[PDB]
Amino acid sequence: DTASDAAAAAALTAANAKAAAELTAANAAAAAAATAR
Repeated sequence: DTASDAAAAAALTAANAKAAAELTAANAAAAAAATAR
């Protein structure tokens, strides 16, 4: 169904975009911290 699939696509886009920012920031912080030792 078009409206259902457009809503599912919007939720997947939002979830993956948000997760990409969160893991990018967490990974950069953890890697910089580990490297500093």
